Amino acid sequence: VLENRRARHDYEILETYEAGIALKGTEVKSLRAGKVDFTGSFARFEDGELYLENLYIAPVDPRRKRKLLLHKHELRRLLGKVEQKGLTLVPLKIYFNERGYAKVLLGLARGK
Ligand SMILES: [K+]
Repeated sequence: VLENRRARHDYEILETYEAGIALKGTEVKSLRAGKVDFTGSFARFEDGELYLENLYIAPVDPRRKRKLLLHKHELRRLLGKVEQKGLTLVPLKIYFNERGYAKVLLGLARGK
C-alpha cells in the first residue's frame, strides 16, 4: 500500500472516494515496486472522465494523465464536489485489490 504522507499531515481530509486506475505499459510493474511520487498530484474531470494528473510512476511519460474508473454510485457522490472553493481532490493511497485491480483512494483536501 502506497501512501501520500504529505496529504495526511498537511491537509484536513473531508469525504473520500475510491476509483480504479487505467494503467499502460510497465506502469503496473513500477507500482508493485512502490516507485511512485504523489507530489503535486490531483484529480479533475475532463470531457466526461475523471483523470489523475501529475502522479509520477518511475520508468511513456512518467507523469502522463491517467484515467480513473468510477462505478456509477461513486460518480454520483463525486459530481459537483470536485470544483469547490479551497478544496482539492487528491490521491491518498494506491493499492491493488484481490483481483489485481489498481485502486486509488481520493480525498477532498482542505488547507490545514
Ligand atoms: K507535513
